[PDB]
Amino acid sequence: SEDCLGAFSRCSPKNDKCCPNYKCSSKDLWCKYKIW
Repeated sequence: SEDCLGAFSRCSPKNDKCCPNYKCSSKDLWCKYKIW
């Protein structure tokens, strides 16, 4: 059982705790969708 964060959710660059396939930018300090 886990609870991840969605998109544009509050998060930090060091403690980035957002769902997978995402990214935490320090710019806005939120979650963003990223694909490699």
